Amino acid sequence: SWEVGCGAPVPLVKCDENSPYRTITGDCNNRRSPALGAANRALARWLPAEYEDGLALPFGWTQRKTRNGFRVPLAREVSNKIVGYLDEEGVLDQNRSLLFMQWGQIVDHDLDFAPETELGSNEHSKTQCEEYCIQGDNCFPIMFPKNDPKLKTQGKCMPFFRAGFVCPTPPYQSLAREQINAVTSFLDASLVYGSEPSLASRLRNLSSPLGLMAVNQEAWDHGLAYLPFNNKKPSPCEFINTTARVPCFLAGDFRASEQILLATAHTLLLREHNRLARELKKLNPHWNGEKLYQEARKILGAFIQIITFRDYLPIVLGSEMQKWIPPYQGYNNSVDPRISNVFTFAFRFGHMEVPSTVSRLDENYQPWGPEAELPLHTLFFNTWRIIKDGGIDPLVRGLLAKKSKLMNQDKMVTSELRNKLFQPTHKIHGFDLAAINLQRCRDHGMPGYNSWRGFCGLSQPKTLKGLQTVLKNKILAKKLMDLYKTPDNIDIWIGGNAEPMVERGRVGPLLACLLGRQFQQIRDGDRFWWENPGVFTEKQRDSLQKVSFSRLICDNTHITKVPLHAFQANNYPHDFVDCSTVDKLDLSPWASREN
Ligand code: HEM
Ligand SMILES: *[C@@H]1O[C@H](CO)[C@@H](O[C@@H]2O[C@H](CO)[C@@H](O[C@@H]3O[C@H](CO)[C@@H](O)[C@H](O)[C@@H]3O)[C@H](O)[C@H]2NC(C)=O)[C@H](O)[C@H]1NC(C)=O
Ligand SMILES: *[C@@H]1O[C@H](CO)[C@@H](O[C@@H]2O[C@H](CO)[C@@H](O[C@H]3O[C@H](CO)[C@@H](O)[C@H](O)[C@@H]3O)[C@H](O)[C@H]2NC(C)=O)[C@H](O)[C@H]1NC(C)=O
Ligand SMILES: *[C@@H]1O[C@H](CO)[C@@H](O[C@@H]2O[C@H](CO)[C@@H](O[C@H]3O[C@H](CO)[C@@H](O)[C@H](O)[C@@H]3O)[C@H](O)[C@H]2NC(C)=O)[C@H](O)[C@H]1NC(C)=O
Ligand SMILES: *[C@@H]1O[C@H](CO)[C@@H](O[C@H]2O[C@H](CO)[C@@H](O)[C@H](O)[C@H]2NC(C)=O)[C@H](O)[C@H]1NC(C)=O
Ligand SMILES: [Ca+2]
Repeated sequence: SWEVGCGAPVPLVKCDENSPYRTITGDCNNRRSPALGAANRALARWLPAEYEDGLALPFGWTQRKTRNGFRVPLAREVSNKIVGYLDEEGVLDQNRSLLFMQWGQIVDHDLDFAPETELGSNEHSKTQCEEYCIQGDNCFPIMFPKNDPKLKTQGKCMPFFRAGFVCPTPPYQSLAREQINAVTSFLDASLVYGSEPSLASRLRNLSSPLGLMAVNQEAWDHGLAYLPFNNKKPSPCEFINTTARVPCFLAGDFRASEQILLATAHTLLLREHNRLARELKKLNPHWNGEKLYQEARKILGAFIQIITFRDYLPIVLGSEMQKWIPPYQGYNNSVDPRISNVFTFAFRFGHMEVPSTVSRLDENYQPWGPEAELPLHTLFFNTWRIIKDGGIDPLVRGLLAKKSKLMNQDKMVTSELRNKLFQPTHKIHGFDLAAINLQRCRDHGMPGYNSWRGFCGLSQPKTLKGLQTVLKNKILAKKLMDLYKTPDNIDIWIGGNAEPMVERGRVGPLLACLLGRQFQQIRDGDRFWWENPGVFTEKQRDSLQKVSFSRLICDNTHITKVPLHAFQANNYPHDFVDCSTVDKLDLSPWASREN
């Protein structure tokens, strides 16, 4: 007897239904189906979940339970044998700036977050999990395979805690397990403003009727603002350097300080808000704080949607853009906003675009200081390098002048992420993002590689030879078969990323399809999509079609030399122009007048 729906977390909201602005939680976007796309609800399922016991257990959880007749290789084993590489020479992307990779994480953070199980309120089950590699309940450690170097130095496994699921955080069983999406599915700047009420209201500066976002009161960037500091027992950022004592930042999204270039882009967007809110007071001295806040917030979301859809997607996707994301024909309330569960893994193609180093550049876009270039892995949860070493201006230049890493079937994920990842409660710079991606692929009950090739109307290889043909790599196909034994068993993250990139894109056909369908949905299914008639006026959409990431930098930094097209590889000074040459955002259409 099928069910209409599940009822634990949700004190329900009324909906204004006259309302102009999006809610903070995403609720009320779809009038006939309120909760669609709202934070803290189940990630949507495009295909039924596939677990080892049909309900919630991990393929690979029980030694004896095979997937289609074969054991399901250890995540860290797939990582070692396939994902890793030694030589960082030549892996750079000749036609994608480092911003390409960065916007990707930004957009991704705007769309989805599946935390680990809230059941962690003064327990040792985390330390027991950590210490003796005892699998049980939500502790699902990543076991090291034999001959794994980390055995000589780290122990027998790597922490890992299953994702939050719906209708509790403790006991459940009776139907298939569904993981939670803690942020709104809409492209709406929830990473800047937040997805709950605590949080939004508290990022805000309410002492002054100007609708500013609260800023750091304890540090300045040559007169420019920094996000406020955070508040936890264990701040990660402090932990990585106990002498410096610099806290992580407080943003609408939780992960803001995971890495220094992500905190940088966050710092960037928070300035755009206050800049808009300030130019909005100058233009409208009567508008109160909430009106300034909400209309700045409106505009910021529109900027994110445009840079993403106009500049970003066309070059992830390439020749498949026009197959999945056609010209926008208007708000369609029949579409499902919801970020699917598989998309949260598909969008992880970004992990293969992160290079091994990050640079600080000075005004002439030459090395800044004596330790200009830094090992990626020393910048996890690193805020001190920003506050007490130059601000964001040198880092933003590197985002423009340096390049992204290029996905390469023989060099997938840099060791800075594959062996040196820092996670916020554990002590070492010794984790593996690729192994975690795979373990999480199964924690979430993802169907295999062929289930998705089928979903996308693509062939489903059954033999080495077939897979060779699809991967266009004999040796990669070989290692996969040796590891998984049937194309059927290949985890979607790695199978999806094993495919050669499409014409003029950076993902293969399978991911082009998975990503292409989702972005089409979050656009068409948004009542507040910026280009939907009503949302913005006649002259309002005209001023907005002029925004660019180059202008965002120009207005929120003291940089004055930027590329016109920030996402392609840009070389200084030839590919760089002066800020005066770049179109500004004309706020004149926001003018309401009265008597
Ligand atoms: C450090 C990390 C990064 C940079 C140095 C980084 C970068 C990205 C980019 C460039 C992405 C897409 C364009 C992207 C996507 C998603 N990530 Fe990733 N990422 C770093 C680290 C992490 C870690 C840690 C996680 C959590 C892993 C887990 O399963 O526990 C992570 C996840 C994701 C993810 C799913 C988010 C969610 O929906 O839960 C992406 C879409 N990344 N990252
Ligand atoms: C919320 O908004 C208020 C008002 O904008 C913020 O206070 C204002 O902050 C500015 C810059 O931080 C201050 O300007 C200058 O202060 C320095 C040193 O304190 C001084 O040398 C100058 O005289 C100059 O005024 C200013 O004091 C202050 N303005 C007012 C009217 O109070 C406040 O910081 C914001 N709160 C948060 C949490 O962001
Ligand atoms: C480096 O990458 C550049 C971006 O991927 C690429 O330039 C792009 O060329 C394509 C091919 O005509 C154009 O495609 C876009 O055309 C217009 C946009 O002007 C849109 O209406 C279409 O939907 C489509 O997205 C672009 O004009 C152009 N990209 C940009 C941002 O201008 C270069 O060819 C690459 N450089 C090298 C040396 O290979
Ligand atoms: C933890 O953070 C420390 C900062 O709180 C950092 O120490 C600082 O490192 C800088 C280099 O970035 C040193 O400054 C350099 O340049 C200045 C120029 O004025 C010179 O005075 C110095 O001789 C030096 O060449 C600072 O000396 C130093 N500051 C302090 C208070 O020690 C640590 O390196 C960080 N440790 C880790 C593990 O990240
Ligand atoms: C709004 O969105 C829906 C998607 O849910 C679109 O739907 C359709 O396209 C076909 C028209 O050629 C219809 O025959 C199908 O019923 C439908 N397909 C799917 C997957 O829904 C369509 O653009 C809009 N729907 C309506 C009713 O206008
Ligand atoms: Ca969102």
